[PDB]
Amino acid sequence: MGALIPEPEVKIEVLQKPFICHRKTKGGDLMLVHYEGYLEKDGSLFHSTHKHNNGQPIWFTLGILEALKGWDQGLKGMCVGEKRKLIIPPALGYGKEGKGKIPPESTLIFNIDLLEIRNGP
Repeated sequence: MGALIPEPEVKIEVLQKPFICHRKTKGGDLMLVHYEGYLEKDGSLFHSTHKHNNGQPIWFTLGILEALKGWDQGLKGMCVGEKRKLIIPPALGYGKEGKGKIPPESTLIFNIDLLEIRNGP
């Protein structure tokens, strides 16, 4: 019974949220983020800015399917200084194909810290 199968959806946990919030992310915003990505099955790290990007954060454009679908679903309405944990099912991650350090059908965990927001083009 297909009718009882829900659409894949990210679980969002807010790990840290500052008292201050001047601005929340919206579609087209540039987000400066640190992240750590883990495999849910064993908790092992597969990619992080800290380890795989020489300790440097990266820019991500929200809401244009620039990266994982789960990122677009999980990073809206976020303020600078906020840290979220996303549990991303494979259909919103790397799917049946997987990639590189990610096997097919992997559930993923991302801890993502928002450092800065800028206007997008």
